[PDB]
Formats: sequence, structure tokens, C-alpha cells
Amino acid sequence: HMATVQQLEGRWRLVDSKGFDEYMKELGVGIALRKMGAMAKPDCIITCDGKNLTIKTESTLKTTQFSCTLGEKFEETTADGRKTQTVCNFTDGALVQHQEWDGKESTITRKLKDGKLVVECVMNNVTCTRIYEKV
Amino acid sequence: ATVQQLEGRWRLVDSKGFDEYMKELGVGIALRKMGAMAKPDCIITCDGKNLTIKTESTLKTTQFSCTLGEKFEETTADGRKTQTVCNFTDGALVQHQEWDGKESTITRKLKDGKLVVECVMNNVTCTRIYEKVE
Ligand SMILES: CCc1c(-c2ccccc2)c(-c2ccccc2)nn1-c1ccccc1-c1cccc(OCC(=O)O)c1
Ligand SMILES: CCc1c(-c2ccccc2)c(-c2ccccc2)nn1-c1ccccc1-c1cccc(OCC(=O)O)c1
Repeated sequence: HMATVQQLEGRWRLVDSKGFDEYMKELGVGIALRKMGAMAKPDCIITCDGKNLTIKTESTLKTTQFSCTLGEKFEETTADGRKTQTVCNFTDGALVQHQEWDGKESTITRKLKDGKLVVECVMNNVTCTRIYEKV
Repeated sequence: ATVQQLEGRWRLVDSKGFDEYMKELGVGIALRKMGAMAKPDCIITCDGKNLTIKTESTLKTTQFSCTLGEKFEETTADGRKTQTVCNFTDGALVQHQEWDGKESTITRKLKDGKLVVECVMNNVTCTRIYEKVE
């Protein structure tokens, strides 16, 4: 019969939201932060342990980086604000992404090495090495 | 070693030279620091000759931790320092914030298996609804 505070425990996904912007205006929150807050579709995570309550928030940001056909050059607009002429190929066991802009070039190689994705980014001298687990 | 082997979700486990590589590209300090802090999943798709590479990034903050019935100082995401109390009274979790001679109450309550969230300030009401993920 009775609602207890422990029943509120779990992961809650936002499905509907009405009056957010008005309410934020009443608190005196700025336009940019009102809009950004009203956009996000956060998970709410509630934990109650007897009398101790914690509320947390989870936002996942999903971006398509690029979408291409292998061996066909295409214009990429990069997160740092370059417009590159790019082409991805498959040569000698590695996915090679080649970027050209403003007389410059940068390569980004992706390969498997012991069940892990090794990403190697080169620009002039400089290598950035990133490693990922399959999940 | 074929291209299809790269398909799937990947989680960043190690990064080195990130800042130097970004510096070479002529990227600003803000984006460099940020980018280096981020721990994305990488999602790779390749049906034949077409390839898609997307990412996902999650955060992950604590809004507040407290003990029912005991007052505490909340620092809010908008920049209020409030005197706050949380109670479970009348079938609902009532969060009451006080600052600068003002007050707002946030009520969380289950209806029809959903979490109904009602934020009230003066007489202006935000209503948000959540579905349980399990
Ligand atoms: C930092 C911004 C970024 C992301 C990204 C996205 C979200 C969170 C974190 C970082 C990516 C990306 C693209 C595709 C797949 C996975 C990551 N590229 N850049 C990027 C965008 C313009 C320029 C340079 C770089 C970049 C710089 C250093 C190392 C990189 O290594 C990519 C990898 O690890 O494969 C990529
Ligand atoms: C920064 C905006 C925010 C979020 C939030 C965070 C991320 C994305 C979207 C919105 C939250 C929050 C807290 C707890 C759980 C889920 C969301 N509170 N504020 C917030 C922070 C200062 C002031 C007011 C409000 C706020 C405004 C409207 C509705 C709210 O109702 C919370 C709920 O729906 O339970 C809460």
C-alpha cells in the first residue's frame, strides 16, 4: 500500500518535460544555460540507503564523426574547425584516414593489436597514440 | 586482418601525445584540455565499403547527497547557495531550498510506475516525467 522513499530508487529516463524554461526564468537563470539545460535528455539516478539520499545525473553526447565510402575522397568539417579533403583506405591490415587542408596533411591510423584498437594520429613530427578495448 | 574486424564499440583505455598532436594542428588550450579529459566510446560500422565512425561521451555529476530531515548547504548548478532540506512526507520526496528570502520546492513522486518531478517557484510549475530503466 504505502509509498516509501526507497521505491524512487533506480535509473529514470526523461520522456516528457513542460514548463522547464519558465521555471528557470523564475530562478533567474541565463538564456544560454536555460536553453542548454532544456535540450539535454538526462538520466536521473536515485539512491536511498535507509535515510541517506543521493541523486545523480547522466548525459550521453552522441556524435557521428564522419561517414564515407572507402577510397572515395570527401570534404570533412572537423571539430576544431578545419575543412579537410579526406580519404579512408584499407592498406596492409590498417584503416588509414588521410586529411589534407591548406597545404598540410595529417594521417590517422586504426589497427588491431592483441584484441585492442590502436589509433595513431600523425601531424608533422608528432604521434598521438590511443588504445581502446572492445566492449 | 580485414576491415570488418574493427566493427563494434570501443572504450578509450590509454592516450598519449594528445596535447602535442592537437598543438600541431593549431588547436586552442580550452579544446585541448577538454579533449584530453574526455573518455569516449568509439563506435565503428563498416557494411562492405561504406564506413561510419561515431562517438559517445557520458558525464555524470552528483546533484546532491543528503540525510532525510537534516538541513544542508546546496551549491546549485545555476549559482545559488541554498539552505536545503529533503523529506519524505505524503508519499513524495520533497526537496525544499531557501536562499535570499526566497524558496522553491522540488517534488518527486511515483504515478503509474513513472517518476513525476514537479519544480515550483513562486507560482510557476515545471513538470518533468521519467521512465524506469531496468
Ligand atoms: C578531441 C576531439 C576528437 C575526438 C573526440 C571525440 C569525442 C571525445 C574525445 C575526442 C575525435 C574522435 C574522432 C573519431 C573517433 C574517436 C574520437 N577526434 N577528435 C579530433 C577532432 C579534431 C582534431 C583532432 C582530433 C583528435 C585529436 C587527438 C586524438 C584523436 O584521436 C581520435 C581517436 O581516438 O580516434 C583525435
Ligand atoms: C541544470 C539544470 C538541472 C538539471 C538538469 C541536469 C542535466 C540535464 C537537464 C537538467 C537538474 C537535474 C537534477 C536532478 C536530476 C535531473 C536533473 N537540475 N537542474 C537544475 C539546476 C539548477 C536549478 C534548476 C534545475 C532544474 C531545472 C528544471 C527542472 C529540474 O528538475 C530536476 C529533475 O528533473 O529531477 C531542475
